[PDB]
Amino acid sequence: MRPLVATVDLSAIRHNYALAKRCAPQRQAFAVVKANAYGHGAREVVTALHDDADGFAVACLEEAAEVRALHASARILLLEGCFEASEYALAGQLRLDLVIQGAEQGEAFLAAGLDIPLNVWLKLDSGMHRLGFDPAALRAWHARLRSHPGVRELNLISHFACADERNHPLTEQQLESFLGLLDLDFDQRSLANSAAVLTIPAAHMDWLRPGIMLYGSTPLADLSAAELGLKPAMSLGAQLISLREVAVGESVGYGATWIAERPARIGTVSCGYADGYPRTAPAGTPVLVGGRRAILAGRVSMDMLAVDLSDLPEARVGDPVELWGAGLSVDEVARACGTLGYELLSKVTARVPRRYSH
Amino acid sequence: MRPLVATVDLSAIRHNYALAKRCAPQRQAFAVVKANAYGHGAREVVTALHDDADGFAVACLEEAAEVRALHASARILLLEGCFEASEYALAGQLRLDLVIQGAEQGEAFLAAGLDIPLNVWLKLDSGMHRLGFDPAALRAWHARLRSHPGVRELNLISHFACADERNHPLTEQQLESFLGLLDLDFDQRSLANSAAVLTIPAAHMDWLRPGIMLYGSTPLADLSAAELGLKPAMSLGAQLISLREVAVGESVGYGATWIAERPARIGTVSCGYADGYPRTAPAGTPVLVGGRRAILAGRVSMDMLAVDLSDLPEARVGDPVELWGAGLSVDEVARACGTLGYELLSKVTARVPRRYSH
Ligand SMILES: NCCCC[C@@H](N)C(=O)O
Ligand SMILES: NCCCC[C@@H](N)C(=O)O
Repeated sequence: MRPLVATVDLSAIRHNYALAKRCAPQRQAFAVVKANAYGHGAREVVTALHDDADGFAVACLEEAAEVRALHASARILLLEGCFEASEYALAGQLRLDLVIQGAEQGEAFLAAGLDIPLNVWLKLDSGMHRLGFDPAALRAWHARLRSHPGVRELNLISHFACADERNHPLTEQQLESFLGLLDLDFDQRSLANSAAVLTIPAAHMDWLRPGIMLYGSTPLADLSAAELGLKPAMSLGAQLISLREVAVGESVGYGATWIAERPARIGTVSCGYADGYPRTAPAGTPVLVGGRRAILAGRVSMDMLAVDLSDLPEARVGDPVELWGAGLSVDEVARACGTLGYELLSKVTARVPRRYSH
Repeated sequence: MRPLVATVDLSAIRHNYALAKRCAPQRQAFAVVKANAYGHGAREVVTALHDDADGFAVACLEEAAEVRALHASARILLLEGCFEASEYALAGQLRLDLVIQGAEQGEAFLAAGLDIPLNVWLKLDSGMHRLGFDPAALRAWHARLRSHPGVRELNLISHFACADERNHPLTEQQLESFLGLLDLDFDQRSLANSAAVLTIPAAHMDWLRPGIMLYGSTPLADLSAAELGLKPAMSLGAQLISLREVAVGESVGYGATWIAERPARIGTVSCGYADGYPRTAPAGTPVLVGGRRAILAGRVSMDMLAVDLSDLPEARVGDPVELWGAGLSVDEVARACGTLGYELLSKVTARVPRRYSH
């Protein structure tokens, strides 16, 4: 088989979830498992956290349906709520926690006429300015929904825009904006993402919403996952499929963007952008070969990648290549590529086989 | 359901394939369908090109097995050959065309001792400098393999590094390298990718290898798919799921990257980087709202994207959003994102449903 495997350490995820829990020991935490549990496998992640998780949060009904099929009783939150009229009936049947974040969505809920009472989370836009109500509108919808027969729990949710930064003004502003609604009778309040879980105890409220940290990728711009005690879940391992000698002045890969200055050893790796790796990953991007540090040379192809092995003379065809995992953080690779671990993990494509360990 | 669908026009692929064949009508053409037919769905693309295609080219044995399952007799080329010794027996069962690029791989084929002779394509490294033999080694391997009992067809293959550019020096070097071997007895010669199929008739040889052009994305740096008469295969459509008023000095999305300079109208779209969209898509990346041109505002998140709707007063929640397709070229969007159509197309993730048009 093509030597490229994503290994998922499930005990790391449980460890990381327990760690998030320890940040607010008397409180509750959603396991955010949207986008196929951030590329790790929603079915397997929900199974590993079946008893551990206070609840689950997802991006859509398709994902919610998948979680419910696996956990018959657990709390499942639709982070974006329902997208259309026909979803409400199914949401009722699967006993989902709903989000109302706009007027259209709120009017759709009212028009649905569901018999079964559900928990409804009203979304405050506290500065992100994408989804959510402004305070006046949320107050209006709190009034219309508090004593509604189909509402079991009326709750409050909002999201930080810059919680990853150690001291961005908007963070404190959002927190104070969230507290501007302390007067309204809410059954639950939720504010904290991974970054907030770890660094803003005042925002913990009732339900934490850790996503990225569960997978051993840092939510913070200034602290690494290793510094935070998070264990990496995904190991994307490949192999050296080719070794070449490249003479001075000769180029490597598309566009002839990499030119040898000295007699060079160039290794080809069984990983490309069709696997999820960034196409535009620059020269100098780290990679591990036989557990040793090396760097990218030349453009990343659809199915192949190239590395400079001029300083690794013992490296041979067949040697294991770690793109990211326990030895090289997905965050380090991501940053060198001008992006975040979020993206690298999310986009590991279907063609990449998944293994699961403990 | 979540309002995000990748609509694939299969008859556009048939059209683009016939256009590739018309570049060299007396010659044959491989339909390059690797990486799930560049995200378009290998099963459906191969079915559409079941009789049209002279043969198929893929990146690995797994992909080849899928193709053989659908077409019992078609020529299937493994572009990178077999990755390990144990693959050869299966490659033999599936009656695949093999590639030999390196000494290790060549030795593995020799050692395999297969039951049936197979077509063998020897790969010349003509300047790409990742895969393939130097001219001397290829001549040596030709001498070994020309009357070897396990070889049915002995062929020559190489691949351009800069055929996307108008007249790059390396393109001539690569062509001269290839031609310098044509004193040797070869059954088939293959050199031309999409770029070369359209612009380098001297590279046409016996078998063309069009990939990207099949899907209506330009392979060339300075001509567009429309100018080349290529019909776009994939249409990625979403919807406005939210619409907001944003005051001057207020920010949008993570990191507060986008700050409103006039009273702004801002819409949220049901597409994000976990769907395959580039996370780092900058401000000014084009989008269509109700068929009308508009630009991105704020960081792309995992499941959501934001657009500036200030100059489209009639835009409403529920309106269709074209991320790319027949209205807006995947090539234009990719150029704005500092990458190519290849990446955007082939990274559309499993959770984006594919619909096929008729
Ligand atoms: N980037 C262009 C797509 C073709 C890349 C080709 N060298 C491969 O990895 O299969
Ligand atoms: N980039 C962080 C991912 C979370 C973003 C969240 N707003 C969403 O799109 O669901």
